[PDB]
Amino acid sequence: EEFRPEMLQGKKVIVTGASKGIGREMAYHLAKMGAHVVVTARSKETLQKVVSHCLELGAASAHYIAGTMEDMTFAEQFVAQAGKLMGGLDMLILNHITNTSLNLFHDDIHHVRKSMEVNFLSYVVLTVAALPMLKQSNGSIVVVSSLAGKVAYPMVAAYSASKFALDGFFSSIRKEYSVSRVNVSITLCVLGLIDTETAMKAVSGIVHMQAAPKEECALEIIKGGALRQEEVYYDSSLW
Amino acid sequence: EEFRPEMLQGKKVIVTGASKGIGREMAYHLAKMGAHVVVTARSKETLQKVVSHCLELGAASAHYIAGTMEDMTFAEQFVAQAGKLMGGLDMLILNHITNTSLNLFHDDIHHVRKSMEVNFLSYVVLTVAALPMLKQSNGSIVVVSSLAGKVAYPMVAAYSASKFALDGFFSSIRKEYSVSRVNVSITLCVLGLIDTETAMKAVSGIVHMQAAPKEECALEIIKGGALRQEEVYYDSSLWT
Ligand SMILES: NC(=O)c1ccc[n+]([C@@H]2O[C@H](COP(=O)([O-])OP(=O)(O)OC[C@H]3O[C@@H](n4cnc5c(N)ncnc54)[C@H](OP(=O)(O)O)[C@@H]3O)[C@@H](O)[C@H]2O)c1
Ligand SMILES: NC(=O)c1ccc[n+]([C@@H]2O[C@H](COP(=O)([O-])OP(=O)(O)OC[C@H]3O[C@@H](n4cnc5c(N)ncnc54)[C@H](OP(=O)(O)O)[C@@H]3O)[C@@H](O)[C@H]2O)c1
Ligand SMILES: C1CCc2nnc([C@]34C[C@H]5C[C@H](C[C@H](C5)C3)C4)n2CC1
Ligand SMILES: C1CCc2nnc([C@]34C[C@H]5C[C@H](C[C@H](C5)C3)C4)n2CC1
Repeated sequence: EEFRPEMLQGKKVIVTGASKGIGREMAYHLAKMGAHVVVTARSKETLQKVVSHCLELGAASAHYIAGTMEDMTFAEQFVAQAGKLMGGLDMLILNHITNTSLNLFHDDIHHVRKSMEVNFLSYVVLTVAALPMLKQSNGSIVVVSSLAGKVAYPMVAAYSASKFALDGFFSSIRKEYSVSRVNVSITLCVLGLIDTETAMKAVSGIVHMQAAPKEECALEIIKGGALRQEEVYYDSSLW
Repeated sequence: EEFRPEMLQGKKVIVTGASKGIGREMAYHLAKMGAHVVVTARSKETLQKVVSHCLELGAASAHYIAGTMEDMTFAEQFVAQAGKLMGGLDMLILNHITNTSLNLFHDDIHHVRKSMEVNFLSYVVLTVAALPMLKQSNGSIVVVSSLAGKVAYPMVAAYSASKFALDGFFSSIRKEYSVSRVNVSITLCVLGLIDTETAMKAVSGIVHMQAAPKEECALEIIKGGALRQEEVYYDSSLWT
C-alpha cells in the first residue's frame, strides 16, 4: 500500500509538542491535508499563531489547548477536551519532550526524573486517555522517538533513558493489542538529527551528523502512521 | 582469561534486593568468596537471617540495612551508611525490583510510575551516591536486567519499560565514563527466566520457558562484575 495525501483528509488528529520544531511541521502538514487538528504545548502565545496558520493552510478544524505535560492531570484532561472539540480521535501523535542539552551526567537526578515524566510517563497517560476514542476509530498512536532511543550515546544519558522506555513500553503494548482485540496501531519513529532550531543550537559545535529537514521529517512521521507502519526511520541514509 | 573466587576476596560489596531470590544467592556467593557484604531490602527479619548465614559462610563483614527503594532519600542515605560499615565500596550490585506479575496493561499508570521509580530511578540515585567511593576504588557497578530489557514481551509492559531505561541510561553513562577519566565499570545483566520463588509462581502455567538455576545465575552475575564485563547473558542456551 502506497501513501496518498488523502488518507489524512478529514481525520481527527492530536499533535503534542506542536508549538515548534517537528511538532509544528506535522501540524502544518496535517492542515495542508485538510485534517482536524488540536495542537498542545505550553506556549499559549505560539500555539495560537500555529492554529491560525493551520486554518490558512486548509485545516478542517484547528484548535489549541495549552498546558504542561509535567502535570499528568493536564495530559489526561487535555485528551478529553481535544476529543470533545473534534468529536472523536483518529490519530494521537506523541511528540513533545522536555528540554535537554548535551552534558556529561554527574548527579542531575532532577533532570533524569523530569525527563522520564515528560518524555515517557505522560505518553502513557495520554495513551490511556486516548485509547477508548482510538478504539472506536481503529485509529493510530504515533510515538516520536530518537536514534538515541535505540543506541546509547554519551552526554544524553537521562534523555536516552526516557526514549528507551517508550520502546519497551509501546513495543509490548503493541503485542498485547495483538492478542487482545485492540485495532489501534503504534508507529515508533526513530529519527536521526533533524534540523530544528532547538536541536541545532544544542549540538552546535559538538558533533555533526548532517541533520535532515524538519519539513520532510514531519511528513515522514505522518506518512508512517497513516500506513499503520510498525516503526519509521528518517534518513537512515545518513547513518 | 578466567574468574577466580578470590577476586571478590576482601572486596566491599553492596547487594540490593538481597532478602531473597537471586539477590540472596549473590550475598551467599560473596561470603563464600570471603568479601565484605552489606545487604539491603525491606524485610528486617529476613535480612537478619541472611547476614547470619553470610558470617557462617565466611564473609569478612556481612551487615544489613533495611528499607524500601521507593523512598529516594533512603537509597541516598543507604549508600552513606553502607560505606561507613565497610570503609569504602568496591562493587554496587543493583538487583531489587518492585513486585511485578504477568498482566495485560489496561490503565495502571500507578504501576508504570512505581516501576520506573523502583526499578529505574533508585538505581540512578544509588549510582550517584556510590560514585565517589567507587571512583576511589576503581570499582564496579552491576545492573541486573532482563531479557525483557532487550526485547518487548506482552504482559510485562510497565516492567519492560523500566528495564529498557536501565540499558539506555547505564549504556550512555558507560560511554560517558569512557571519555571522562572515570574507571568505574558498568555491567548489565540480561537474565532469562530464573527459577526463583516469586518468578516461578508469577509465570506458572502461563509462560513455558526453560527456567534456569538461581545459584548459577547469581554467580554468573558476580563473575561478570569481577571481570568488568560490559554485559552478561544468563543461559542464552534456553532461548532461540
Ligand atoms: N530534533 C532532532 O534532531 C530529533 C532527533 C531525534 C528525535 N527527536 C524527537 O523529535 C521530537 C521533537 O523534536 P524537536 O526538534 O521538535 O524539539 P523542539 O523543537 O524543542 O519542540 C519541543 C516541543 O515540546 C514541547 N515541550 C517542551 N516542554 C514541554 C512541556 N513541559 N510540556 C508540554 N510541551 C513541552 C515544546 O512546547 P513549549 O516550549 O511551548 O512547552 C515544544 O513545542 C521529540 O520527541 C524528539 O525526541 C528529535
Ligand atoms: N527472576 C527472574 O526470572 C528474572 C529474570 C530476568 C531478570 N531478573 C532480575 O533479577 C533481579 C531479582 O530477581 P528475583 O527473581 O530474585 O526477585 P525476588 O526473588 O522476588 O527478590 C526480590 C527482592 O527485591 C526486594 N524488593 C522488593 N520490593 C522492594 C522494595 N520496594 N524496596 C527494596 N527492595 C524490594 C525483595 O526484598 P523485600 O521483599 O524484603 O522488600 C526481595 O529481597 C531482579 O532485579 C530482576 O529484574 C529476574
Ligand atoms: C536536541 C535533543 C533532541 C534529540 N533527539 N535525538 C538527538 C540526537 C542526539 C545525538 C546526535 C543526533 C543523533 C542521535 C544522537 C540523536 C541527534 N537529539 C539532539 C538534539
Ligand atoms: C516475573 C518477574 C521477573 C522476570 N523478569 N523477566 C522475566 C521474563 C518474563 C518472560 C518469560 C521469561 C523471559 C522474558 C519474558 C523475561 C522471564 N521475568 C519473569 C516474570
